[PDB]
Amino acid sequence: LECHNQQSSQTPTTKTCSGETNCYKKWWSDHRGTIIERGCGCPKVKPGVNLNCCTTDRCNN
Repeated sequence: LECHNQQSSQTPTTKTCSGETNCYKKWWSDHRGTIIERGCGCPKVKPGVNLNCCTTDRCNN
């Protein structure tokens, strides 16, 4: 499984997961706007964070 792992609006990058069967994208806003974190797995998040856990290559851009 290949998942995006770049932050926010950075040029996209991916990593090849080593066991995981989800990718994730998590996002919320601060005083500057939207922050995005991306990687392998499907983590628990703090309430009020937006989360996508998806199951296909590069699904979390």
